[PDB]
Amino acid sequence: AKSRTIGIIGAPFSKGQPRGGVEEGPTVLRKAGLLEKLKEQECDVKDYGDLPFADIPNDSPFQIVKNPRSVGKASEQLAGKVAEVKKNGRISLVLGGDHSLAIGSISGHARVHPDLGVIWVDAHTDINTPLTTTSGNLHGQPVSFLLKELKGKIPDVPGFSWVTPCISAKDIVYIGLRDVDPGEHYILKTLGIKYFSMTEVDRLGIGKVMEETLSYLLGRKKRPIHLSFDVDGLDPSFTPATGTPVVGGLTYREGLYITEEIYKTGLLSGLDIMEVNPSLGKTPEEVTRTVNTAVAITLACFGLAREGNHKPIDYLN
Amino acid sequence: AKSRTIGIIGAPFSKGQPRGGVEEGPTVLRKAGLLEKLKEQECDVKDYGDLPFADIPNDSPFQIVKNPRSVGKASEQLAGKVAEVKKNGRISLVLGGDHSLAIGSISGHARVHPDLGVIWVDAHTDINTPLTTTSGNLHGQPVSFLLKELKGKIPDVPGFSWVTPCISAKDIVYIGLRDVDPGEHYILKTLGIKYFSMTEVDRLGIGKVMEETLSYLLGRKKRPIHLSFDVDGLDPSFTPATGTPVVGGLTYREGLYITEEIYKTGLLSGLDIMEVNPSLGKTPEEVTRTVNTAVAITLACFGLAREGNHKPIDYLN
Amino acid sequence: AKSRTIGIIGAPFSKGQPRGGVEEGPTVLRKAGLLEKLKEQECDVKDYGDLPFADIPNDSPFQIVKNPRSVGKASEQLAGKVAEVKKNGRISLVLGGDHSLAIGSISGHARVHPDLGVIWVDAHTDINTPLTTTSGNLHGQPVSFLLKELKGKIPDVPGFSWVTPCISAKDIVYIGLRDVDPGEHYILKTLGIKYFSMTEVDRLGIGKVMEETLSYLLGRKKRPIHLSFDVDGLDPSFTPATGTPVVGGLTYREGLYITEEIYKTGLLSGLDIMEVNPSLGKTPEEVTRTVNTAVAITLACFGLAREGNHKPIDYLN
Ligand SMILES: CC(C)[C@H](N)C(=O)N[C@H]1CN[C@H](C(=O)O)[C@@H]1CCC[B-](O)(O)O
Ligand SMILES: CC(C)[C@H](N)C(=O)N[C@H]1CN[C@H](C(=O)O)[C@@H]1CCC[B-](O)(O)O
Ligand SMILES: CC(C)[C@H](N)C(=O)N[C@H]1CN[C@H](C(=O)O)[C@@H]1CCC[B-](O)(O)O
Ligand SMILES: [Mn+2]
Ligand SMILES: [Mn+2]
Ligand SMILES: [Mn+2]
Ligand SMILES: [Mn+2]
Ligand SMILES: [Mn+2]
Ligand SMILES: [Mn+2]
Repeated sequence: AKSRTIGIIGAPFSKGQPRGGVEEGPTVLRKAGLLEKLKEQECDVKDYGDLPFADIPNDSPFQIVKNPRSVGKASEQLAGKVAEVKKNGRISLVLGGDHSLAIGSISGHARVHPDLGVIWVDAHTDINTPLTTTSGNLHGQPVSFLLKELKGKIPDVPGFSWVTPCISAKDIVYIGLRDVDPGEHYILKTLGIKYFSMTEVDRLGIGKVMEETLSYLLGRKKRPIHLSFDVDGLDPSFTPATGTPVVGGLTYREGLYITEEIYKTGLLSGLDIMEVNPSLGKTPEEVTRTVNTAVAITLACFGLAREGNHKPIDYLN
Repeated sequence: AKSRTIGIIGAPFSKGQPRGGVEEGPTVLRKAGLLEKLKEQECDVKDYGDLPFADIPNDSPFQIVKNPRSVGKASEQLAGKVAEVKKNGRISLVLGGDHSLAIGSISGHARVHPDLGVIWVDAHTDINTPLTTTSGNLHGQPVSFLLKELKGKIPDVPGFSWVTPCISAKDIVYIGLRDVDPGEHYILKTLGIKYFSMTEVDRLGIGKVMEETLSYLLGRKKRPIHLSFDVDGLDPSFTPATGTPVVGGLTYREGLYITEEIYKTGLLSGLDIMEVNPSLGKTPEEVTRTVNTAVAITLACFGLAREGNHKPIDYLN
Repeated sequence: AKSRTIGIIGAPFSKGQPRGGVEEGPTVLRKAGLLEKLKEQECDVKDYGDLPFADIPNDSPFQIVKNPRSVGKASEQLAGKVAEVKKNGRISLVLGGDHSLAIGSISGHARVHPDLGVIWVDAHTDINTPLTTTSGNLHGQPVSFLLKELKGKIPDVPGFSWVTPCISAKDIVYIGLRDVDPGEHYILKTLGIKYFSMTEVDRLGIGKVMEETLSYLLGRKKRPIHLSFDVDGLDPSFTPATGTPVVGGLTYREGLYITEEIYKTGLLSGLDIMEVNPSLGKTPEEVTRTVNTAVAITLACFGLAREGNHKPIDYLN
């Protein structure tokens, strides 16, 4: 089935943030047996390999923005590979890597499927501009590089001249927000972006959260879905090996319920598993708890259900 | 008082699964002060003691099925004992022991109350037939031998000639499911059994789940309730000392909610507190934590309310 | 803004309970920088200092009730200070210290706003009378002294002659109950007090709980809200450094949600952050976790939101 036809793309990229380790994410995600687990799940899996991200020397900053040419080049590379995978009729599966790679993942996917809607699972909005940022870390800026309404609010940053915003403020729903900067909050409310912060999840329950997300995005017509999943969207008790953890997050059950309901539409076309840093777990156990949760989240996207699954045969015969 | 009249049966049996220790379940639950705690709770308790399950040497496998004569005879003796407690006008309380004992518990309970309904709290369906099973472990097969619709699918297993299925597929509700075999999922779906996996609990909340379960079983007519509670039904962060643990389980509150709501019906008639294994704790605290959650679930079954309880006396005078 | 205009009162008092260390609650909340964090949240903050409690010699018990003159004078002192804060148009924020201080907190607030409505977030009802108590601890008795309907059921207790019951049994809503003494449960039933125990929280979800809480208190017209927050209302996984912890409490998320909802009304006029004991944490991290949780609870009451916040300026210019 098309909802089970996958194309793996590794992205060993870390320069979108200061913490070293997130680049090892795809290697650690593969050592868990991801291809194998999906193969047994009736999935047509193809490994497109790990992208060759060349070391760019003398990458001087753009104002407060760090490693611009490196982040722009990586996403540009990913945009071509994601675009190739989509023309091959496969669901793109990006294994990050920092959340800056989403500029490339969504842009590549939008070239083949421009009518796509985004579900951004994160504790963060990642909507800072090279002008609103306080840190200068580009992994907290990808949404601003992708929005059409934010054209002219983004300057000529070195390495991102290839960029052309491919989504409108209406084509994106946030889930799990609990750490939004003032600049980001001003962008969120003025653009009238649809979001479900932790407050909304507590009020409604993940069931109604999903009901409204899928209705708002897929109501009028059936359209491709791109799920960009920051592991920090879930509570640190489930994913501690991550760069920017925030308490009071989405539970393991909620994360599985989000990814189950998205499979159940059969409209998933793109997937991002981002911010898994194996060098940041306090114990080796906290590391495997993050990797196992990330694996479990991905499997649910492609059909693995808690009620169970079976093949189309008579088990009683 | 009918809902607070109890007959305790210790069922120290382990041969339905491969790990030693579960037979100590009746010991550790008693040492916790369960009996005394039930009497403090205005309960009329009788302890029928522990069943002696005389050694069955010469108990070779039936295909891949391990210890069939031992599992068969322990359930048969438990069936006689449960029926006896039921004649004496008491709610039967089986302290296990592995979940294969449920064949005895439900058969014995049904011998006296053939109109009973089953609420099965577990991560697993335990509905593999001796032919769909890959493990050969009988603790994952109790429901198959009890379901009337599966007659002609259960072969002639030594030790089980006494079994006559007593529950129709329409008379059972599963709660807590998250690890179901392909063969089991096919059975579940083809026979149209009412279930609420972890997906449904996430979707509706435990509030609607219990309202639906009690309306589903008692809507047509008020009948006796048999609750078979597997401790692995609750999350291993609450019940870690258990042989088959699965992450993303029922919370402490959710578990007390299910039992508090079953209590209020006033119709509880049979109770099974299965799979506590005090030798499967990684630390001594994990053991106490398991036994304590088990005892707290039990006390809610017989009247303990979180809002409080009071005697019909004037506390102000 | 009126809802971000605060009067800080420290109450370093522990004689309402037997466990030493709760008097250091004002010290640790201040050290965690609560006042500095409030001013960064656009709050008008005046510091009224930490109340000096004169050590009373020959404090003979009244029956089983320990230190009545000490508890009685400390509430008498706080009642004065709160009235003073209320008179100068500020929201009184009391940093405790044991929960007996709510006698003085609420009495003081009702002297200036006699139409106040009380939300009591706690694992306990604290409604024991000096005669229904078996512990003799006054931190488990403040609601009995404040309720009008119990006048005649409270005898002449030394240190409390200045007390005049100021609220009706219908002017209070409990959230989080799971540990209620029989006499307290009796009073709860006979006086028809509105409550959401953990049972109602599990049944309805914190959304419906907050809808019904504000609707019940504010339905007829806007009235001022007094929130009495005992850290033990939350689960000991989030607030361990406390005197009377109980399993199955409100989550970190549900706590934030209650407070975010109260702030949104713009009617918070009285607040008590109670029962933090920095000497009761097993590790130094248990102490910081409690304190950080208490800090976050106080921040939500004065505007801090999980969807984000911002100054009324243009961030894109
Ligand atoms: C908790 C604080 C100290 C921390 N700086 C933190 O989380 N902050 C977030 C929110 N805005 C920051 C930025 O713009 O640099 C951070 C972005 C995170 C990017 B993401 O892909 O991991 O979602
Ligand atoms: C997760 C996998 C590895 C594990 N073997 C596991 O839990 N599997 C379940 C599902 N079916 C298996 C069987 O037939 O043996 C197991 C039975 C569990 C029985 B019960 O009474 O404890 O519910
Ligand atoms: C769990 C049991 C053993 C324990 N004695 C416990 O918590 N019990 C509660 C209920 N009534 C007791 C009393 O009257 O002393 C306790 C009051 C707690 C006051 B509070 O401010 O912290 O809410
Ligand atoms: Mn992100
Ligand atoms: Mn994030
Ligand atoms: Mn079981
Ligand atoms: Mn089980
Ligand atoms: Mn309390
Ligand atoms: Mn209290």
